[PDB]
Parts: sequence; structure tokens; C-alpha cells
Amino acid sequence: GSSRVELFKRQSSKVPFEKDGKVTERVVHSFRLPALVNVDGVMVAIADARYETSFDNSLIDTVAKYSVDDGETWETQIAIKNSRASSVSRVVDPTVIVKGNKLYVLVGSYNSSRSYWTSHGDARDWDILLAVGEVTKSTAGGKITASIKWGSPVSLKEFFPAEMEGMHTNQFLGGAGVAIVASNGNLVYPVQVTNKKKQVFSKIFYSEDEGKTWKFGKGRSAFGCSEPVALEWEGKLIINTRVDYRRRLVYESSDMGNTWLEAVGTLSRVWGPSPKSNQPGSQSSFTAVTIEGMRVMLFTHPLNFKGRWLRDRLNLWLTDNQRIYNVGQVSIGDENSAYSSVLYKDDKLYCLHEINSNEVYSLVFARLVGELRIIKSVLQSWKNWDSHLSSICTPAGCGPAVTTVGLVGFLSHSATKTEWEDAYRCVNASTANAERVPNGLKFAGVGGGALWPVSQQGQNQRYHFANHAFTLVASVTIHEVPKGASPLLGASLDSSGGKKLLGLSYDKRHQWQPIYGSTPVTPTGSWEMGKRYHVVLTMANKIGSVYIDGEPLEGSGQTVVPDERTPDISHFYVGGYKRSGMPTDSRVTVNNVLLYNRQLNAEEIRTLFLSQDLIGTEAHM
Repeated sequence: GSSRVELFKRQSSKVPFEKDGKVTERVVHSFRLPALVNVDGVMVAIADARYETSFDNSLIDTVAKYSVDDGETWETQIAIKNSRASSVSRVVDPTVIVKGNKLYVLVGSYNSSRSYWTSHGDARDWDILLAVGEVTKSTAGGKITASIKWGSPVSLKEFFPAEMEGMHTNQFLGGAGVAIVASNGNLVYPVQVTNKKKQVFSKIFYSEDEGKTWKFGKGRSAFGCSEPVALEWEGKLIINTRVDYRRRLVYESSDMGNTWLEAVGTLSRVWGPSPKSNQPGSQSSFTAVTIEGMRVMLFTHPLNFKGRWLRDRLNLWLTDNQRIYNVGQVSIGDENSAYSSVLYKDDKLYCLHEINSNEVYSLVFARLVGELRIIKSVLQSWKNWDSHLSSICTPAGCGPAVTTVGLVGFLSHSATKTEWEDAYRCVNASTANAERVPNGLKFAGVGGGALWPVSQQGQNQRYHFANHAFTLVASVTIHEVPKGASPLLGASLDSSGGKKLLGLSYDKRHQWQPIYGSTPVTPTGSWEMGKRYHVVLTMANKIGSVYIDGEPLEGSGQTVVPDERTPDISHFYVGGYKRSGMPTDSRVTVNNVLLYNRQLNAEEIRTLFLSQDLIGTEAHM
């Protein structure tokens, strides 16, 4: 269904180049840095127009295209022009906010420097400009048209302090793409800033007065975070950052960037910049939108299988801040496709992104028909499994409802010869020696069990939250007394399962063996063969607990990770290690595995234990 047109056409599309009072249509080398938004039904595409070469330090104006026929035709204009002082004069990384009929565009402007802004030792070639574009629509003679009056840029330099906590400032740019209007009316731009030590960091730069004046939040990301892109979610700014050669860092701020906290329990470090997460990162589109009644976030980044800056394979992601789903590749085949901008308008999905051959960049305008289709299906799957659980009439008359808050994965009835199927469709677990049973799998034999990947997910690690906090729940039944300690459930630190963050085993004397990190295991309680047991493992604040049938076990509530270090879980193991190299034999049935991104409370745990017979997806198929 999806279709595209080369909309900003390299070495071809012309723009009105204005110098010293004179305007001429001028062909442009390369187009980059797409920003695609909506203003009262008017579609607006803003970007770099790189006249002579794709090189960063060269002649660049900020181009605008606009369409009132959902992008079948466009008008073309230059939104902002550089100073024309020299052949490297340039306005850069145009960052857009829409509020009412106004386009607020923020750009760096450089007169003559022949080096990348980040390499600079002073602020002698730099200024930070804001220009406002006023969109007007007309209905003359029954023809819907639009026009945009671009005001003169204004310097916001007076608003950049010489100092921030522990440093002296140098320069700052917007993070590019599209920024936002906060619910309180504030213009909010995430910004990339340099200090005299040449560190790059990201901040929140905001206006409470329609851009008259600006202020910076006192807080900041870690050093090395550039081109931040932001959105607002349940009252907080979520600042999504690029870190060259490292996983992307994601932050949350509830007070206009005054205080920043890494989004460890949701989105930070999920997205790698390449298969080995050892290459340059990218600009990313990141918006919060509503689709079929559901508030969600869309996020794009290229997979960069090729490496360096080529950045092939622009991929789109969908999240409700709990589950994270891979929509798929937006770009075509293995073309280089780095920067992008996703717009949801009148229930249609679009993307303006780069394609680059031989360092010559064009921007394509794609109708993401196939992608939105996949999105709605996944979203209806989410709403409906949350509804299922939610509608359950818990035992003690109706009890407290089963929590879906923070629930990320659900392994139940649906299964396959070699995979166990996630109800929320994001991450399946692989299985071995498993026979299907109502709402679960029956496992047996050395090498049996199911593995639910964490770090093993690869480049994009959606369960990364597990290192900071989680609750893994399951119903289990043991079918033979073991010859020795054998596994049922757990979070493994290494490939085997031999090193465990937190886990439950069972032994030859019919006692439970909970494993807390590397602490010596002390057996406890009692279990009978053939009895269905409820198991819950929680982990939070470096403390681990293990519950059976709703009550904690012996020693529950122990430290499982040293103060200093952050864990790096490899996978969860269910009903065995799923490893041929591991000598144990778990003859067990696991049903309804649940995974939450927080430690459930007493009550939630009791509820789940009481409703084990009801959550299973067998009929609700």
C-alpha cells in the first residue's frame, strides 16, 4: 500500500535564492534535516537546502515546502537565509514548533568558520536565530489555498548564559526536527549545547511568552548526548538523545528541565545506533500522538547495518511507554536513509526522510499506508488484552481488578513448535522440548525450557528496563522429583543461566531454592508434586523478592546487585534453562507468564495469585 515521491530532489529541485534584493531560482545540491508538520490542515515540510555540496560547512538556507492537498502538490519558498558573508555561510539544524498558525523555526547561523561547530574554541562565528512563519489560509473562488509569511530572524543570544552548573558555555543549537508546545502553553526546544571543554550535552530551552524570551532548565543529560528530540507524556518531558558510539540515552523531566532523570524503567538504552552499537547515531523523529483512542509514541531511527554515517534501514517503532514494537523498515532495500520526520494527520501517516547516494541527499515524502495498518492491528491487540485482564471478576462478588499497569509481555495459550507467543506481540521467547498445554507449555529433558531475551534482543533491547526493576510472574507445576537442584524461573546474568540476578529453583528434598544474585542458596518451604504454584519474582532498588502462592519466602528481600554496578541481564529463563550445555532436567508445566516493568505491591500480587485460573488466553482467542 505504501508509496513515495522524491519530494526534495537532489541536484534538481530549485528554490528562490535571494541575494542583495534579487531573487533567482537556484538548483540545490542536497537536502537534509527533514521536519514535517501540520498547521491548521496545511502541510509544511522544512529542511536544509544545501546549494553547492552536502558538506556541513558550506552554503545553506532553510527551505520550506507547503501543501494543502495532503502533499500531492507543494509551493516552495526559503524560510530563512544565511548571511551571505562567505561560501560556508549557513543557517542550520532547523527545529520547528507549531503553535496556532505560527511556525517557530530555530537555527544556528555561521558566517565563515571552516570547521564543525563542535570543534570550535569560541563563539566568534555563531548566533542562534528564531524566525516566525505565519501561515494564512484562503478560500477565494471555492479554491482552498495557503500562504506563509516568513518574518526576519531574531537573535536569541541574549538568553544564553555564560555559565551552567560546573562549566562555561560556548554554543547551542536546536536538536533538529520537530519540537513542541507543552500543555502549559510553553514553547519547548530540546537543545544541544557545547562548553569550552568541548563536551556536548542536551538541555531544555523554553519560552513562556510566545518566544519573546527564553530560559534554560538547570538540569541536563549526560555528556556526549547530542541532537535531542522531545515529547510530553503524562505530564513529563521525555528527551530522547543521540549518543555517537553508544546506546541512546532517554530522560524524563517534570519541571521544564530543571531536574532530569534517566528513563531507566522504560526507554533509555533500548535503541542501539547499529548492530554492535559502536557507530555514529542519528537524528530521530519522536512524537506523542493519539491513534484509535490510544495515546502512543512513534519513533524512528536507522539500523545502520552499513556503519559510519551511511545509516541504511530507517526503522519505525511504536510504544505506549510500556510495550515497544517494531513497525518495520520505512526506507527501501539497503539505501542510505538517516534523518526522518513522521507526521500523523487526519488519520493518515507520513514520513519525510533522507535518501543518500554518493553523499548526495534527497528527501522523499512517503505515505505510510502499510505501516499505519500494522500499527492499528497491534494497538487493537494491546487494548483488547488489557481489556481481557481488566474485565476479570477477581474472587473475593468482585475483587480488585488485575493490574495491566506496567505490563509488558504475556506468554499464555498461543505457542509454536519453537516459539512461545507474546500476547502484546513485541517479544516472543524461544523454546525447546516443549509440548503445548492450555495456556502454557509442558517442558522436559536436558536443554528444555523457554528463553525470553533481554540483552539477547540485540541492537534494540526492549526489556532493558529489567536491569532497574521488574516482576516476572508465572503458574508452575513440577512433574517429577529432581535428582538435584533444578530451575523453574529466573533472570539470567549470562548465556547459561549459571549466573543469576534472581531466580527460583526446586530440589530433591521438595524445598524451594530461591537464588538471590550470588548469595549462597538456602533451601526453604515445601512443595508437592503435581500442585499448581504461583510464583512471583520482584526486583527493585537492587533488592530481590520471591513469592510463592502470594507470600514471600525465606530471606526474601535480599540484595542482588552490588551498590556500584548496574546489571546486564541476558534473558529470562522459564521452565528450564533452555540450554543443552546445562545438566539439569526440569519436568514442568508453566502457564501464563507475566512481565511487568515495576515491582508489584502486596495487593496486586495477591490478586494475580487468586486469579490464576482466569487470565489465560485460551478462549479469549
